[PDB]
Amino acid sequence: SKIIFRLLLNVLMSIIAIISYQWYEQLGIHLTVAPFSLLGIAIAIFLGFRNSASYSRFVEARNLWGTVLIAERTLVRQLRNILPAEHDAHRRIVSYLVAFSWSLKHQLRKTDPTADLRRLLPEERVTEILASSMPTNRILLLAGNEIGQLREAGKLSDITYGLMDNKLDELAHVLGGCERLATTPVPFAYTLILQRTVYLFCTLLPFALVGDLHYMTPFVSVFISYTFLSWDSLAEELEDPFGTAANALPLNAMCNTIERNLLDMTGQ
Amino acid sequence: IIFRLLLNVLMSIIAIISYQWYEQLGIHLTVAPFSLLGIAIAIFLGFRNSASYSRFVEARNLWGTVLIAERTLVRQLRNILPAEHDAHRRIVSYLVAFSWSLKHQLRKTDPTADLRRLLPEERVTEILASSMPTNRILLLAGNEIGQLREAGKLSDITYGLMDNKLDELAHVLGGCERLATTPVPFAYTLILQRTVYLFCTLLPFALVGDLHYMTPFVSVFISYTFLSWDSLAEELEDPFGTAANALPLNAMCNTIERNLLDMTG
Amino acid sequence: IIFRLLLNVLMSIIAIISYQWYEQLGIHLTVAPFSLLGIAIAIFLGFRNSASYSRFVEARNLWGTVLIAERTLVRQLRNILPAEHDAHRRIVSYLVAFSWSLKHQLRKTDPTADLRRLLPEERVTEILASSMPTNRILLLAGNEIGQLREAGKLSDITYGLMDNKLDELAHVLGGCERLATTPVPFAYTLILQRTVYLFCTLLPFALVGDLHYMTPFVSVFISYTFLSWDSLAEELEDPFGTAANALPLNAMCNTIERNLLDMTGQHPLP
Amino acid sequence: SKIIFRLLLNVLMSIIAIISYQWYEQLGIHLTVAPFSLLGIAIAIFLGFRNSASYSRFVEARNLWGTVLIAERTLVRQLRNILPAEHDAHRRIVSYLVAFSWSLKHQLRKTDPTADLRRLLPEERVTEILASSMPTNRILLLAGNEIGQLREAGKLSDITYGLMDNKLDELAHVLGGCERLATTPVPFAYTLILQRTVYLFCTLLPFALVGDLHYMTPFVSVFISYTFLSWDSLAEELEDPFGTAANALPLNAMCNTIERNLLDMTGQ
Amino acid sequence: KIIFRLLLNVLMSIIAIISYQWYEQLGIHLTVAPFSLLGIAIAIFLGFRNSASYSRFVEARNLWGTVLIAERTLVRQLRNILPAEHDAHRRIVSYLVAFSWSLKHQLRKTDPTADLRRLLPEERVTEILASSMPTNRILLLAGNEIGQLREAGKLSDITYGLMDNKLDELAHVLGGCERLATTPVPFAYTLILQRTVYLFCTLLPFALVGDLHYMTPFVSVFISYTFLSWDSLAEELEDPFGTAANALPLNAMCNTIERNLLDMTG
Ligand SMILES: [Zn+2]
Ligand SMILES: [Zn+2]
Ligand SMILES: [Zn+2]
Ligand SMILES: [Zn+2]
Ligand SMILES: [Zn+2]
Ligand SMILES: [Zn+2]
Ligand SMILES: [Zn+2]
Ligand SMILES: [Zn+2]
Ligand SMILES: [Zn+2]
Repeated sequence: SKIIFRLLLNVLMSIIAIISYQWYEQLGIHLTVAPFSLLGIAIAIFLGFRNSASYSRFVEARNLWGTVLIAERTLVRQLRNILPAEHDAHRRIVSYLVAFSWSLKHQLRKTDPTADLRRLLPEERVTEILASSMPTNRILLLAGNEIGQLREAGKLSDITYGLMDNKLDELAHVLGGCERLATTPVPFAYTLILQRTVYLFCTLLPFALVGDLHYMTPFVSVFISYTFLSWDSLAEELEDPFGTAANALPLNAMCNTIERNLLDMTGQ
Repeated sequence: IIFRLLLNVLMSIIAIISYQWYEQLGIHLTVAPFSLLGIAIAIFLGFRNSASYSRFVEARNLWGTVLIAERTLVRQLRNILPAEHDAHRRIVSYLVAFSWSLKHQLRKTDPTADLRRLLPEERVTEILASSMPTNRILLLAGNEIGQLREAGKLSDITYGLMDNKLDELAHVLGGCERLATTPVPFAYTLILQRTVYLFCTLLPFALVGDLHYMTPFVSVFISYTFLSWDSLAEELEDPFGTAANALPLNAMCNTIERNLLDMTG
Repeated sequence: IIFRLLLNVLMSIIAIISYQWYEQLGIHLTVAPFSLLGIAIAIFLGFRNSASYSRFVEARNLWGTVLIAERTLVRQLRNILPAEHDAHRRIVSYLVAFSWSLKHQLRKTDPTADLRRLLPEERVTEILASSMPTNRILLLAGNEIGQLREAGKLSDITYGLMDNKLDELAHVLGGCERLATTPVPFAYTLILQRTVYLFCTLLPFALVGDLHYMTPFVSVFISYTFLSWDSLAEELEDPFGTAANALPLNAMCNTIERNLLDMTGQHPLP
Repeated sequence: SKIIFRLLLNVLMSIIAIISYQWYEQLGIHLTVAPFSLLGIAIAIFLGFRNSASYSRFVEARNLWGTVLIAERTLVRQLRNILPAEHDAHRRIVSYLVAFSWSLKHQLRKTDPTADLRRLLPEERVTEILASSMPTNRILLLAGNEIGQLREAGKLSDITYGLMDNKLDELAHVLGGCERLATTPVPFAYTLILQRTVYLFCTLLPFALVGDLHYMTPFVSVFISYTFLSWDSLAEELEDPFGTAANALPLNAMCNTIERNLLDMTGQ
Repeated sequence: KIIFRLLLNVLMSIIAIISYQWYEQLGIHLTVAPFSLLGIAIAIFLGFRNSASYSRFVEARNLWGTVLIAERTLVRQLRNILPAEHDAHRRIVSYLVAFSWSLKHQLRKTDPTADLRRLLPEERVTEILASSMPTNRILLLAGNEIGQLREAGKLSDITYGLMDNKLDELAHVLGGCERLATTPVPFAYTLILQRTVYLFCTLLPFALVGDLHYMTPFVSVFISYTFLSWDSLAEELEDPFGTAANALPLNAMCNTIERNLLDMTG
């Protein structure tokens, strides 16, 4: 990664620090570790408070997608527990439930849900989902019609309707939550203040080290840079929880984890 | 944007051109007390920086709940009362006015323009004549829900479902007004911001013996770190304000209007 | 409060004048042990300040819920029973009296005058004849909701909607009583106040070795930083007091009163 | 208490450090303070993260006993608004709610609740309570029958039963929480490491302080030891809030405030 | 203290003594200032890691505590609404106990076959085990048992709705217990911190032999053992559903759950 390919830049700066210092006493400039000890601790504190604030954003993103699996489990569970014979209406409500997660992933992955929506639904309902400015929310609205048309039919009482209605709210905070994380990210004034302070601290660190470390400088400076640049790279992976990176959320595999449950909850 | 930190560069350079009075007026300023003082300050600045971010998160979570609540509320009307679009455009218009009137209550601005756009003048005067306009709007939306209670159009259960989502909006109002009135006492932030700069200006006075001519480079680089982690924390304690890293409340109310209006049909 | 640092400059002034003799018993004082000691204090002073702030937030969070619960409860009355405006003015007074007695319960004041202002004396005398007066108000307001259920005006469902709004008010009482009756760091705060005062006074004795006569200039600045972070750290753990304390419940207790009265129509123009 | 001994033992090691200071400079060992700042700060960092772990557990312990206070209030209040005349059932559910608080306090103090059960309940029901595994859970089950025997007879609707039922679950989440705070203690595999890292640092610090401060080490070493030894000893009572510590929860007084409240809602 | 690598920290300390004197050449020197700053920088990051992992341990305990509480209240509501239908009692309890055990086997990745055959008929064990997420098949079967009491007219939908809210408390745990064991913090950080902690502990004695020649092995381990310990706790708290009996005793909680529901009948 860019961390590792720029961890090399301080090694030459350390040897540059070694090969310099010969005109230092003429100019009259000296660089010790005491100001960088103060500065380094101040940076490591701010990097730590920035990392734990980022970790919660990773946890909050993780909890919202975990609730989807919980809500749809119980919703299909309640449909097979209150209306066990309406297995014709089971697979319709399920199909909307499957479309929401995929449309959620494609809405958070900024891709095209057209291909995945036609797989589960007749084309009539796919464009109806695509006709609104928020297709996922149209699915929640569409899921209500399959639940709502059963209310006036006398199959579910108004309480049994409200109890299943209370399971779309758990689903509704997820869409409203995942949409909220990607539009209000951690204020960029944060990562830029740390990467501007970490990189500039890492480059000027060997200039403070060879006055006390002499030739052992490149070994120590890189080990301190590696610690900061790795601790900083953690903040860069927590900011993309819905992306395609090598170490992100496997949302394609998580939509798969949700689909195999509901389909085994009805038929196969 | 900066606190003219260049003045510490002059304060660092002043120590250099004064350093000629080093042993004559008998001054020693070492790094250990300023390291102790500086580490203690960066420790105290770290706990405040995360604390302001938390106030920022609570405001965004409340505004996200607003988008979710009105999302679900307009949805519940479309599943139980599929034909009652005469009451939709009234309940929706009240819900949209709630968001705009809330933002103007937190910005201490005038909500007159946005209310006349969505509601009739006769009821706009009804809203503006009260000491709590948002709760009066939420109260007005309840009348449109209450007039739907009637006797048999919505069951006794079904009213409670919409009542259980108007209170979700009310816990937002009680919080957002609480965040805009419950901050750190404006005498404890003041003692903290003035302590950082006093460490910031006297830091080069102690760094000359160590960093002779390299003093302004480190003094500014430590100034930049301390003055930034403190000045950004001053942007997050008022997420309803006009700061850079503030909540762009204009665009969230705009996103809610485009949501409900796309739900009308 | 302020002269503690003037005592600290004097400790430096004494430290300056009591160090030319600093050889009686062979003794030297360095800054490194006080850096470790000071950094450990800044770690512990930082963790103690965060605990006080949290109880301050819960005091605002619980008192913020007071505004919401009484709003939602009174608003619920104007959407289901808009014509029974006679029962509005009774529940409101209880909700207004609940907040006032809630403020009066935690400040250890006499709620008689504000209860005589808002309630008839028969309910004032019975409430003041109880030790837990606030819990009686929600119970008295609960009968107002129960009598509307027993008469046929509120269904078994709709009663439960308003009962869940008196419970939000009931969870407020038990929490505000919990923060004000068990401020747990009881008597153990002086782990820092006795250490900071002792650290700040012995600091110039360790600083006058490096900073000779310039010691008070730094000595007050490090003492000012620790003792100000300390006086702030114990101002927030009592979010119901006077002086600089940032909770002014009277303006919040009045605002809930003026809100429900403005939600019921108490400013008519003839 | 057991930190004044370590402080008295820490003063004695400093006097040994002075009278041995002349012995170990020939032995061929030298001791500076610089590792002890890193080690002490590393310990001072760990004492801060552990104190936050104990303090959070104490607040949760206090909140559960506040929740018992609130839930039984609402349950007694909900009973006085739906069945206000059923005072034959008032003193029965109140006694169950009161016995619940006491039996829980005896369950966390690991004593025998028989004595307070004969005071509040009929003796035959004391035999029934003691014949179960969890005595507290048997009490709330008894409170449910008094609500349950009122529903099937026609006095409580299916809805109004749930309104009071939703307040016994609030009491049940307390029992499992109070059970979790006790049955699942904070991970104490480090408390012994904190006994071993702090005292060995506190005792060996004056051996490193006698290098710079000659006679002033016992004055300084205690000020560093007392500050270190205080922050750890405070963490030892806050992680055990159901015991008989000086900061512990005075559970005796909480049951009294709960009983005197519920008794004040029943005409006394 | 099972760290055999803490003894490995001692060996370079004597090497540091025999080398400090043998290789001052070419200017390379190791002083204490960079490793003190670096050590504090690590101790800051190790503290933020333990509390983040510690919360993962706490969240794991609450999920199993909610399982204990949820099954309690569900049984409480049934003996207060249907005290006479004890023929149906012996069925639901077995599912909740089978759910409790099957959840522990799902997080421990062990075999629940015997645990289900003790409680359920072979035909229903074949139905549960011949499917994905057997715990959810148990809760779905437990839901079927509640639906038949509404369809029987024995439970109103209101009292049914009172009980339905308790299958979600168990389902939010299952979906929650699935979350803690499947997506922890990325491993690419576990090793870079294990490579940063162990490499810092081994390179410390080369930096300690300044004026600390003979006292080096005593301090290096006391700092390394202290560092190697505070990191090792975060490695047990990050996997609270793992093999470590000192992490979570699911056997002691699943049995404690069994002892309660079985104690309402004997
Ligand atoms: Zn089916
Ligand atoms: Zn419409
Ligand atoms: Zn509310
Ligand atoms: Zn009215
Ligand atoms: Zn409650
Ligand atoms: Zn009574
Ligand atoms: Zn529960
Ligand atoms: Zn039975
Ligand atoms: Zn749920």
